[PDB]
Amino acid sequence: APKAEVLHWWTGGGEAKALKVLQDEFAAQNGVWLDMPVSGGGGDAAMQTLKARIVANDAPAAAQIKGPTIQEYDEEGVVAPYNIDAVAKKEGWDNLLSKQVASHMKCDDGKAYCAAPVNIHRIDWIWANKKVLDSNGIKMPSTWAEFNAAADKLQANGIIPLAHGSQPWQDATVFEAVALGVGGNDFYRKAFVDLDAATLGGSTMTKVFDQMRKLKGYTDAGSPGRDWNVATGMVMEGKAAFQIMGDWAKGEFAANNMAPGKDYICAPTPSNNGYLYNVDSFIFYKVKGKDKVEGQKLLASLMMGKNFQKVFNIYKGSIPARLDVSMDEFDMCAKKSNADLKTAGSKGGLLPSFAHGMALRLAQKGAIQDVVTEHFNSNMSSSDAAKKLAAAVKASL
Ligand SMILES: OC[C@H]1O[C@@H](O)[C@H](O)[C@@H](O)[C@H]1O
Repeated sequence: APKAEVLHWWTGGGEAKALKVLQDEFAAQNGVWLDMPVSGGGGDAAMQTLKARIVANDAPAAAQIKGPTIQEYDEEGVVAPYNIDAVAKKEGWDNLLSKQVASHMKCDDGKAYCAAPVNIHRIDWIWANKKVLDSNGIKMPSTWAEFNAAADKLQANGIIPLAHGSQPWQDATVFEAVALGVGGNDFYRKAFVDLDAATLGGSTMTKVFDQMRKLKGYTDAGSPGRDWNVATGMVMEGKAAFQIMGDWAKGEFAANNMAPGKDYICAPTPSNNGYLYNVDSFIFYKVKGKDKVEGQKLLASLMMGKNFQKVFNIYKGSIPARLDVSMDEFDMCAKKSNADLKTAGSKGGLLPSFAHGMALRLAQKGAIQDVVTEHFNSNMSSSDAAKKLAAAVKASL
């Protein structure tokens, strides 16, 4: 009987509802799922539990993982042999995924698939409670200046403008979206892809921290330590106007029967045809036993299934990684995501989220998040923040 231990951080809400599609498909194929959930938004907690399980030679069969962390484990030598690469080849994953997604999924210097992608999340979203914006005569903002004007108006009317939880990854999520709009595509690429010292520490970055300082004043006293899905719930219930968060938030809206255009408004954060992508993927470790290897090969195949990725993503709030899945049954926000992905692609605006593990190894992600969260939760000047950011990145290299 095919078996797999699966380590992930999808422990409630729209996340669990989407995961259930995969768990149900696996059991239907007589697969035995050993659940290994590790609660913690953005997966930093999962990454700590995973790391300790590997260093202890107790690798799970499959683990939720992002981008360069895949290759980091590969370089450890804990992944090969690449038993799922045979699945990938037979099914022609190379013609079903974008060059960029495909490259993320490979081990052995780009030669063998060792992880399966299920989706593409987008980071650069604003979610708004529609009755709140209508009640206050506010149009969904398209610029930070429109957002700040709207936030002042809502605050003066006694409404929390921005529902947010201040945890390091969650502060970084807002930050990266802000950076893309305040600085632009090349700036974002230079800072978080190239790690250009001048760009990190310079005047455009200062302006990013200026906008972070504004956003802090729009949050509420319960923010520190708050989980992201609590913040989404605040918008859902009209206890706050806005949330700036990836489209896993749309998993919550959908799971509570709210619809874009009727109960809430989804609009990208300001950018110049930018798109910040995030691919949930599962790596398959070197594991002992033929039943576990059959588990891995079965999971890989299911995760890349055509119908699966349609259904999973409708619930999850993301769009399919698979290039040939019909977007037709998806909502307005997912279609905007798909469209903007194609549009950003051609303009050089399609960029990896760093806060969600696609741009950078965890060491570089950690270094940045820690400075961002320190600025956000203190009275640090924007200049000082940018100087500290550049230095922490530099020291992390
Ligand atoms: O925890 C909130 C989100 O964290 C992301 O990094 C992950 O890719 C999403 O699937 C969702 O789980």
